[PDB]
Amino acid sequence: HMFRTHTNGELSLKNLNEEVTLSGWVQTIRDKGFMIWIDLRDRYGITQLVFDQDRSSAALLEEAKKLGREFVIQVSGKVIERASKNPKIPTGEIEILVEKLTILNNSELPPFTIEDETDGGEELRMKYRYLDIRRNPVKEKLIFRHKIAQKVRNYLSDQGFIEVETPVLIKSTPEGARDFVVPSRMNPGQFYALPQSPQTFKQLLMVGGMDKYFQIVKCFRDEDLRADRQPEFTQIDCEMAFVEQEDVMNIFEGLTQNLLKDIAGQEFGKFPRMTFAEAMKKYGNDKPDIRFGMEFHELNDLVKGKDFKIFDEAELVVGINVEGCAEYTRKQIDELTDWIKRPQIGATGMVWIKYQADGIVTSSVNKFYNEEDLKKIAEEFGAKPGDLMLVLSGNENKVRAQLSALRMELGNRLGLRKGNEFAPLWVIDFPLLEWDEDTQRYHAMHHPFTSPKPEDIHLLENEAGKARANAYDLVINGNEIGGGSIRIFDKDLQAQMFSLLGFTPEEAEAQFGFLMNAFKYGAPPHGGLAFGFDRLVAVLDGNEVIRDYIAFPKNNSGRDVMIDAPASIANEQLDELALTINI
Amino acid sequence: HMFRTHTNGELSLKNLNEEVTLSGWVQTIRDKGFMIWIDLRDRYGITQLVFDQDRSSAALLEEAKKLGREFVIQVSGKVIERASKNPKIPTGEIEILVEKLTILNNSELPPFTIEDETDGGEELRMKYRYLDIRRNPVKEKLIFRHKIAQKVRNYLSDQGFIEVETPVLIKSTPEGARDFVVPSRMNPGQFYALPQSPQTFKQLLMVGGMDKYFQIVKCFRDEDLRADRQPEFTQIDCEMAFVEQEDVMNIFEGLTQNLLKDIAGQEFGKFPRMTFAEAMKKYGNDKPDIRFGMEFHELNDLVKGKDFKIFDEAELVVGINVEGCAEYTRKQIDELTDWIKRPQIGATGMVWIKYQADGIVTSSVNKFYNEEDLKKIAEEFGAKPGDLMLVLSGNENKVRAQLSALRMELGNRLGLRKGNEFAPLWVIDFPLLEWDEDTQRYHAMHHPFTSPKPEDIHLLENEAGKARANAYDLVINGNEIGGGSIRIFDKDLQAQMFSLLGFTPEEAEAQFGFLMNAFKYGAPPHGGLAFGFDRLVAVLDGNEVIRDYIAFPKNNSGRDVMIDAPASIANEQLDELALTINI
Repeated sequence: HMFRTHTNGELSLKNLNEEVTLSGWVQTIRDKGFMIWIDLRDRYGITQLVFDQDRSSAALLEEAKKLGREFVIQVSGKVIERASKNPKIPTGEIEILVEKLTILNNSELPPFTIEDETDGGEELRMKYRYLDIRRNPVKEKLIFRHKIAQKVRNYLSDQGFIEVETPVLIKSTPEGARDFVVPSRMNPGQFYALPQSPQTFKQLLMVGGMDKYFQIVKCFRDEDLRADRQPEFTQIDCEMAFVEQEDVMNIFEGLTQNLLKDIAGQEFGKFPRMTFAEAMKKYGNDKPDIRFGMEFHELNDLVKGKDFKIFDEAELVVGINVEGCAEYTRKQIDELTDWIKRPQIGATGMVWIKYQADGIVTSSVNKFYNEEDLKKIAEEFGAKPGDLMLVLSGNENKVRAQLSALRMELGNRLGLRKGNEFAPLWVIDFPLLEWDEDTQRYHAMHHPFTSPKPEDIHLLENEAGKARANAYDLVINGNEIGGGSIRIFDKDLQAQMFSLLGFTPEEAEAQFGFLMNAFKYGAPPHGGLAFGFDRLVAVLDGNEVIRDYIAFPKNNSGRDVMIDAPASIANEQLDELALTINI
Repeated sequence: HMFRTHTNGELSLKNLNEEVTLSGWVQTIRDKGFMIWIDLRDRYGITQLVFDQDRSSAALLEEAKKLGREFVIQVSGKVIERASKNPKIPTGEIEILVEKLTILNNSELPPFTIEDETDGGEELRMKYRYLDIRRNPVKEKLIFRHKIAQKVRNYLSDQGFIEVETPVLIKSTPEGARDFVVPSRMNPGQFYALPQSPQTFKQLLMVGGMDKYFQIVKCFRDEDLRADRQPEFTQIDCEMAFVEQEDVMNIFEGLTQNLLKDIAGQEFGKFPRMTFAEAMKKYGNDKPDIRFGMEFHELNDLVKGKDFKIFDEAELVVGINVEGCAEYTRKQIDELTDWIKRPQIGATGMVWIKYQADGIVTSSVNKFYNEEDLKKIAEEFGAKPGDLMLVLSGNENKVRAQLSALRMELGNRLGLRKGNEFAPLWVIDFPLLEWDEDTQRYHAMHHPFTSPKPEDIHLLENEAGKARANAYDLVINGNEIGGGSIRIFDKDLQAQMFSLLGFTPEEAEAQFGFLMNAFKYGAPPHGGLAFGFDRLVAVLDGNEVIRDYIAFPKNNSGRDVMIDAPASIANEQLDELALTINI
């Protein structure tokens, strides 16, 4: 039994009068008098079937009246022309005059409708995730994810990259984020860990002469699952030898351009680059969405010394110009003030300045600033009549994050963040170290093997606080897509970095000795980059929730609600592993 | 700055007189005082460097004399034409007259030679696997594995298969092969399992309408690791909807034809097919190597009834004709008799029949068989003067396995098994069930959801043991490459199969209820196939050892001797997992 001659999305008027066989799911049933119409579905599309006993038989209609939603059926019949074509679907010119029907599975009704806009809540859909996947918004995301993975692997293979599978059962490390562990039966009392990333092995592959490595690979981290955080997640992990920062960025810029061009139909030019300091100062974060304005303007010199204690005592006074919103009401302003006072944000208050359409600049602090003072502030913003400036103050890092949250929240609300617009950029020149004045300590901002920029190595002897890292982050639309760094290959530079970081030679060997010992047999210069694959696909699809790009995700407690994992195992398994559960 | 303008394998006479910069590992040093020659290596090849004393500073030559094997260096110099060309390597027309030298890493000597024929033993090489990977016999296998993976994904994607990542943290089941398990911190006393295969989820993807799914995917099994048995291993896992057995076979035959043509350079025709019964009878196994002869000939009628008790009492007398070996000496025959008497094989003895060069057939049992008796046996084999027939006897299944081992061993010894020769075939028509008298139930030989061939359904009522399965195995050169089966979608047939297998309804629900219940929402017909990827790559490369196609393998006890995993974890980790080691 051939089950089908065609898919349910490929027939058209060119197939008029052909005899065909189709199989699929009953998407919709329509009854008019004695005739029955059915939308037959598979992955490829919908084909309409018509049951008309006058042109078939009374027995066929008897069986067709038994059909329900999501029945799996097979039909044979003749392609005929519809009276009026449905222009919205590829097969909309034709319909199948059914002659034969076989019910393959008399399905129960689905617990929620199999439709783009379904009546099922999220928890019910995850319980029945295998039926959720039938729906176009989920099926299409899995297909799109597949297309990106193939494009990534073909592009990087063409560049000379070799895909290398690295082990999943590796060695557990005490420090850092929690490992998932795997008890060993053959080695009782001992464990493997699941990998946080291929970091150890990808560096060993550079020592091993592989030159250009990549892997699309699952990673595992047993951390708090907050927003869009899965215990297992997918990365594009890459490592290259004999490269400068510029080489790593150009290669992966080319890949990202390749993906964007295919997805958007537009070539993208050279990606803009910002230093860490520029991004923090202008946007209040190190992964900026540069598709819209509301850039930061610091106001200290214009506002201090005028008896407004809040601005006088703050380390930084900084604001944004919200264009066209000078007519915002008191309720709207208070709503924004309440929103930034939420503990999630932590702001203490907000100052507002209206550049009215009649040209008068007024504020919530007119007792301290006259019209000319306010006008100079509007001039600092380049604001125009009709604009609304919002001003926060506080500690430098704290208030930049608060203002950044407010900027992004306003960007969403005002419709300035569009899923079809893409602004990629690199953030570079992160500080290598961060100094604490009280304790006279440096703390590492990156992995201890991260190289200082070559031109900053001379700074390490006496001015280490001014050294930049040879590191780079790729950002799209305010989402961090990936990043990495150039690594140290000079044994003396590495020891000097460990000393600056507060490690004795013996402490450094205790935590990092395996790789350092391997490097002595001929590590080359090398650097790398890893993408968040889940996030990259979501962003390329104009989305910022990664959940539905994962076929079988977990909930916030790490549980698969569809198969009920994790769960208890048998006593004989525990015994054979030499484990007792603390009770 | 820049480490290289070119790789160490791409320069040639076309680059004559260009200034170039190269980096890599010092493969070989030849120092004759007035001139030093260095073979510089990277993944792409070797380029010869010349340090010419009379044309160089004294400092450059002094630095060249500091170089040792596997130093990482960078040089700049001029492409010049070799006086004595090396036709065997791509850069063999040229050499670099070095102007500048930088030691990037003054590597320690490797613990074994970085050469095709190395002086390192296997355990030392695995301890330093990252240095073993530098050698061409290992590097080339990893590159080859990457090439096969790419071809597989491109071929199946073009056929319409969608790659879907399935979870690694899944639910452990008490039955089946032993799971590796993962304790959950967030859900104390509960565990995940690592997947033996994507079995459950690939069926759910058919219920979910994905139609054609595949994955090159890691699998995990905590069973005895004998020879070439890794605790984690890679599969090509595939599943399709609305297919017949023939559909699944044609798709993956096409994939295999594509791979064979690309690697071996010859187009292959339709693959031969044997039933399980035919393979067992002709070759003594269900994964036969058909590239050479020595096919089995059963001899019961020709040997019984001549008062030779051993053959009289034997269930099966069967032999092979070893062409051209009639001059084997008594020591050689005794060696073969001893070899099959080893515990691995378990044979009790061996009879030989020589078709001598003078035309007389003689044997080791002339007391019972005359010249006419021996001649009838030679005719059954189609043996000719110069041939040696070897005959075993015993229980049907045990002696076929013994004779198959002898056949394969002789095939290797005689040079009949060539790595460059490929004979793929399918083995089909396996028995669906096997009867167990001890438990008074049938045993499934494949997945319990495997469907009987349609034409065998009538046998289930009374002769269930004669039913053939809708199942198929792909074999190449005596290696099982993969297999699968068509699944049941009729729940009443499924319930009948559970009864034959000895399950009460309540027991079948306890063990298979999750998929049974999911199928009620519209499982379609579906079938699948999984290949052993490690084995497929090895076989395509003419090898039968899979170890060196795995970048970082484990030893026979499941431990990675390079990083020394598994190992004990911290008491703080055990405590937060509520686990105690049984002392």
